[PDB]
Amino acid sequence: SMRVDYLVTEEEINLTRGPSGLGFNIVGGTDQQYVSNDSGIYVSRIKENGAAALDGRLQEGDKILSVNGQDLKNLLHQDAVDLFRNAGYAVSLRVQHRESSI
Ligand code: NA
Repeated sequence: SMRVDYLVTEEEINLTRGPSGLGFNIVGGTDQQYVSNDSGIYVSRIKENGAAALDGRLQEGDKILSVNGQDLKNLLHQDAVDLFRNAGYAVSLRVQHRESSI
């Protein structure tokens, strides 16, 4: 049973909220099909000195698959925003790091 990937492209990241939030910006959603050829919620910016920045693992361009196990597929942009806001202090993200079609 493989529990170690040759290439680590997907990752679970456990963040804790700071005073300014989780410390990243998102784009995407079912109402933002123009953003990507692979619809979902993406990290557009890691905020300088914020929670996500200090933690080190989240990257700009990450696709966030789920928050606390809740799939972000099928969500409007605003519905994703509300989810993050509703997630409490500790937040578990499952992400797919950037992968480019050539
Ligand atoms: Na940050």
